[PDB]
Amino acid sequence: KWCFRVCYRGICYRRCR
Repeated sequence: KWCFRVCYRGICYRRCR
């Protein structure tokens, strides 16, 4: 269970599965 959320001007998405 690896949860890593990040938002950048070039890439904005969240990962939590």
